Amino acid sequence: EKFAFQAEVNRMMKLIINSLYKNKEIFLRELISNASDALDKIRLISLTDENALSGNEELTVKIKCDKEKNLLHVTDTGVGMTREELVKNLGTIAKSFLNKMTEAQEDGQSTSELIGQFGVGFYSAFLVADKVIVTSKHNNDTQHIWESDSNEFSVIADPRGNTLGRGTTITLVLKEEASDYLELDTIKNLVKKYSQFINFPIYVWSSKTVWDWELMN
Ligand SMILES: CN(C)c1ncnc2nc[nH]c12
Repeated sequence: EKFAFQAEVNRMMKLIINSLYKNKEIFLRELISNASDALDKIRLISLTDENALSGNEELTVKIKCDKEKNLLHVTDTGVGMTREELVKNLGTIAKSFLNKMTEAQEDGQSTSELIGQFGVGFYSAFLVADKVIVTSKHNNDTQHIWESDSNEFSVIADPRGNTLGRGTTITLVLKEEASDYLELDTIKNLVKKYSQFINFPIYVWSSKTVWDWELMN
């Protein structure tokens, strides 16, 4: 159940952290960017599979804050990940760079748009999270759970059964010095800055006292 990151992924994580060390808020931009790519992925698949959305009819990205439990949730109803995809897509490299990141970093150029361009921004979550939990269900597999603290990662079958229907949930156990992102006004502002150009609706579980979703894009 326990795996070690591929060495190249260990290096990529450090390069992404050092590049976005001064602008940690970018992690939420990438999580949104990733959630869109997953939704964009299942929508293309729906053009060829009439039952690709049977597990879940909505195509949304929903965000929840839990100040009491110190958690931040980013859920998308996209294509999702199988057990094998949780291990390979997150633990190794398998798409399409390291010299370019080093060259831009060594020659002192900016790389924020470079990480979001290749879609490796998932690891920027470790800028604000002590642990990253990924719950995902793919139409061709059962719902699994992926956990990591940047030192290793594990995958287990979700004992709660099929809860998501289809999609992924990125759960971040925010650090002690990242509780600023537990407040609502800061999250809603950050979400709106990065979710305008996403072709899918973005909801945030806010309060007013009753609670409900709030559209941001
Ligand atoms: C992390 N990664 C590459 C992902 N793969 C598939 N669906 C996702 N939804 C959010 N991130 C996702």
